[PDB]
Amino acid sequence: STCCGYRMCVPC
Repeated sequence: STCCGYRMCVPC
């Protein structure tokens, strides 16, 4: 999944 967060990966 594409992570937009560095501290926490959230699928965009």
